[PDB]
Amino acid sequence: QWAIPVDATSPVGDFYRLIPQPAFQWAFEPDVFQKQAILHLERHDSVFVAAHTSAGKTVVAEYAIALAQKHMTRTIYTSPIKALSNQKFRDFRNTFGDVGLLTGDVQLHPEASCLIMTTEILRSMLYSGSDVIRDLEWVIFDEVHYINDVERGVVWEEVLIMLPDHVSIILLSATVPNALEFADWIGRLKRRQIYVISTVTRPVPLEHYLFTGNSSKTQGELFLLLDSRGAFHTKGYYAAVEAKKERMGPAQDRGVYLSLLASLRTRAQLPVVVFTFSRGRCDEQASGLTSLDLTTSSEKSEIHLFLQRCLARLRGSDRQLPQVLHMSELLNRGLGVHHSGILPILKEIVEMLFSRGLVKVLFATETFAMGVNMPARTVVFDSMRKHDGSTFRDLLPGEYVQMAGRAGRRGLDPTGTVILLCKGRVPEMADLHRMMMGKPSQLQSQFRLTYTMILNLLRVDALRVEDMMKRSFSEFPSRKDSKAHEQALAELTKRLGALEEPDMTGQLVDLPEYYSWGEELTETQHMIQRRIMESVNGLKSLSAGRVVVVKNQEHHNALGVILQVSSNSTSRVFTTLVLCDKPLSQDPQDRGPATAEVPYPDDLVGFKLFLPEGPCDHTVVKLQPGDMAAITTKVLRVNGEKILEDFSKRQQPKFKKDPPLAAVTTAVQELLRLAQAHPAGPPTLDPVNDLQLKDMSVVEGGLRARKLEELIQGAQCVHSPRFPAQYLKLRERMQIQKEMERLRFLLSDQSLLLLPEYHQRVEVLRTLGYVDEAGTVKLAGRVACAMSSHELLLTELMFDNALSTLRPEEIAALLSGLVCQSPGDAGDQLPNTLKQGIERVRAVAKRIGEVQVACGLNQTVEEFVGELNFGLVEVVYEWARGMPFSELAGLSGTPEGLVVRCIQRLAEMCRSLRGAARLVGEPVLGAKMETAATLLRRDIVFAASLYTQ
RNA sequence: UUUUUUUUU
Repeated sequence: QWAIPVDATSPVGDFYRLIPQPAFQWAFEPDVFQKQAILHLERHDSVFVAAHTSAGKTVVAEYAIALAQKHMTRTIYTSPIKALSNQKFRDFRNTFGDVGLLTGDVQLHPEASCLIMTTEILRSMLYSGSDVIRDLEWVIFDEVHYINDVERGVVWEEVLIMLPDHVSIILLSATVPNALEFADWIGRLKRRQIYVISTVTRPVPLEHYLFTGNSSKTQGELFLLLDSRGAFHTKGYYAAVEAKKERMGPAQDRGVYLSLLASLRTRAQLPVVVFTFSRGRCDEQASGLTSLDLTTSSEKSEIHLFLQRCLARLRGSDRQLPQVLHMSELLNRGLGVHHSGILPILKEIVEMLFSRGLVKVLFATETFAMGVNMPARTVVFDSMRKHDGSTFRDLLPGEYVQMAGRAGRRGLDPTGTVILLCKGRVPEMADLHRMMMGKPSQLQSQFRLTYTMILNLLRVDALRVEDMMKRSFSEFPSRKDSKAHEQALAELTKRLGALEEPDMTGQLVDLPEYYSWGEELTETQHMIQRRIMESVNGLKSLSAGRVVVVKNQEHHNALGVILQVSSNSTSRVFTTLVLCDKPLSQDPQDRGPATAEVPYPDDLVGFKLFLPEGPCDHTVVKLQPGDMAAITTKVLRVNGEKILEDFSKRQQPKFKKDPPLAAVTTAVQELLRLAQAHPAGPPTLDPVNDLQLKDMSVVEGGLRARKLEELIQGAQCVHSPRFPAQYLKLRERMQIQKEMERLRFLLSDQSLLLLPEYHQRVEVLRTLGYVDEAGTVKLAGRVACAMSSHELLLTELMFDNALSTLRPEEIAALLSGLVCQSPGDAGDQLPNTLKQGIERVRAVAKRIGEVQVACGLNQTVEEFVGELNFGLVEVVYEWARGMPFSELAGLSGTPEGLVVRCIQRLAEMCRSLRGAARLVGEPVLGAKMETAATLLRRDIVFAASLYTQ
């Protein structure tokens, strides 16, 4: 089975009869699904929790560590966000003993038994041994719905395969629908059974209101469009639209926010989290608001004392700059901002002052929605559309669920209200329906090949790269029933030894090739037949007065004339009068499966016109497009309406004995004479030479058919006495051979979709000097292995003598072009040396893109070289001399958070280069970069975290 | 006009 879907609610009745000494004891009672998850964690199973609220999963995520600390063993807790894995660090150090943390720069206590890591580091310490993996029991994958990401979903699937069998896995999730085809994949990729627990109905449910502006001075009206019972209320939506109708940027929005906070302050719904969707819009209304003073005296005193004790670590001028003062003023009134263009010390101050209720309004953004939990009372949105990938799209359902989920608090309020704040135009409830309710999202797999995996797998001998592709989740549906495919192959290989070898010497010489001619020609006509009904020109021909040949299990190439064409052009049902033999029977028991009709030449040229052996009766059948063998050229102007008013009238069981109508008799006699008048079927309405079409495929098909008919009309096998038996036996073996071939291909190695891209990348890799022939890593490959990003470009640049001959205060500016991810530009007040190094680096990028595009890869040289985005070179060059921050702030118009982030991101390459400069043997760039690194990190750019020390 | 991660030796 490999995946056990344990029932969420039914099984557990006795949680304390067994397990009477829980490894951890809370201050309240764990509910049913957490009881079941702990019940399965007791027996050393591997649960897959899928819950809503972040505080329901960490009861398991710390009971597993209480068990880990009880046994002296070790556990690795992995979270994707670098800032989310610090408050967890604080809570695990406060709750019990030693918990080490490892991130891009922090290495706090790398010897504990709760190392907290980002998965991109565990993927880096799986390629080597690292001697920690010998001691694990549990690996708590925290947020496992980042597989659906496009730029990091490959890490979780590179990790989940290489993990050995003895290491148990815990997968916390966010209630995705398709949990049973993923836990089954992990269950049968390893050989352990996996239990799935999924919950709904988070406590303290939430009412989704809608606030539309009116009488912005005091009046606030809230319309209910969703309730505690899931019932959609359209009445509120309608009320909103009329409310917008009677009335029919910053000065109005200020009154909108003062009306919202005026109707909110009258009640106790104070701790309100506004979600804005752009940092300029986020700080604009916070600047323009400018008078609330929502804070009393004692909380003002506590805020002031706390804020100076926390800020007084850093030096003097560094605590007096515009943002710090402005933010302190806002906090003094009780207002905060939490966007991504602010210093991390202020994101941290706002979050640590929001978890104790000393701030009342937060103009947060999605980073607060993901990186922390800290539940608040009332969440208010600000818009419906965001700008993700330059398409300025509408917000999709999965996100909304999370922010709405952090609306209710736990036992400090009855429920939680989520207020949407549509202001510009009507809410357009139609898309609100599928966004605000809807199955959250499936679980995809964004697997792709990078150079790092290829190098770190060629480096090792016992692992092959196609192994990783076969074990990949994007191959799971294909490779699901692999044991059944191989068993079918192995049990039909036995069957192959069975059939006798026939003798074709003489009259049977061309029997196999003839066989081939029979199938393909037939297939061709069907393709041509498809090219007949799919055409718009057939759609003009398809009308009353059309005779067709009908071919299905009931009618065997019986000639019919269509009475009418259905008005519904989707399901083409044709009421058509077709001649058939008068039924000389009423009992289905004499009818049985008969001999498989061998194709004779008389059967393979056109359609053998059936001549009824009995009297010429009629039927009127409701025909499909696929049941008609041919569209005949004849135009019989018969009037369908009277024939319908006669057949449908007569088809009363009581009216089966009506006298025939003249139109029916005339149609039957004319059809019968036409049946006699063509020896094997009249010519069809030619697709090209009669319908005036120009598709090449139909012309090749028609000429191939003509050549095959001429060839088939001379076969010698048709005259042999034992033609049918040997022939049918050959048919059976040929089908078995074809299905075996397809079966082996599906089990073969060419099935992998990305294999040609693997070959092309390997070839381009070997064209540079990184891998010898027959796939053995060379020295440049081993250099490019241990690199963070852009390994190829960095190692090629390092090996060449471009950078070697520059100043240490200039190499930082040269490397600043790889990291900024910001709108870029050139400079004016720059030395000459930087100004020629930029063309050299860009020329190297052009060379790399030209060797990339000259191998088979599809990435144009311009799109590859456009990743090089200089424009922080001057700022980093001035910063890495001793120049203080204020001049940097003045210099140019970019928010000082996206600059400080770039500076640590640069200090992590002038530290990931210590590993390659010490391995190639070039100790003078190492001795310049180990200076250029210690001269760049001195102050609030690299200020230590608050809840770290 | 979003967010975003890549230890040690």
